[PDB]
Amino acid sequence: QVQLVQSGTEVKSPGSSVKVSCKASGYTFTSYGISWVRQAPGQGLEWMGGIIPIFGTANYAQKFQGRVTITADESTSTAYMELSSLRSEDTAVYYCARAPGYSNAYYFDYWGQGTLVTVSSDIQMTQSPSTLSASIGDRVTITCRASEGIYHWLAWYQQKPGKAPKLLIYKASSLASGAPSRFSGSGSGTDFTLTISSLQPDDFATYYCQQYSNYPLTFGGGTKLEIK
Repeated sequence: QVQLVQSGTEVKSPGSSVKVSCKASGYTFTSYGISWVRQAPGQGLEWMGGIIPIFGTANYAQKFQGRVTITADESTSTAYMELSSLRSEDTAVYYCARAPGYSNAYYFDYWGQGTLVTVSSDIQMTQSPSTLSASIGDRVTITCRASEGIYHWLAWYQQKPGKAPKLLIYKASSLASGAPSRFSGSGSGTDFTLTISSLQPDDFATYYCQQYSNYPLTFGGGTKLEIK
């Protein structure tokens, strides 16, 4: 009964600013963090930053050069993301997500529905294959490779078209609450794999890996799993 309800679509002109809200319910707000991740074709999933409200500590991706401000109101269980001097390339779907930890360097167990915002050195994560066709009942294995050692600080997500990502695996091999047991994660260091035993019809989706070893938090390009 954890919910993250985001505000509506934002239609913007370049140079302007946008403030997005994320209303949380069903849990103790101060016990967790709220992060922001945007998604657009071409850049894929990109981390903006996060806030740990109880500590009032915020971390942002350096790329944004201070243009992003993340705040939180514990009185109303609401987090905000403000993005200044808007560019054409900031056009994306912006998600808020719960970081079930005490740090902004984490994985996200619950995601909001997303907010469309229209305008007008790091650890590289490489996923393979990019697309995969398979049949119901098959064993499928997906790879993720980090440009440097990340120990076991890797998470896997499932994303259905136009929906919020869903956490499947964290700590490289731990199964997320409510994720099907046919999903398993393996790896340590630089090479990781997600395996689905007995592919079900509900498993056709896009799969992403994410490191949370250090900042900036980075994601793979995704593996689209298709039928036949």
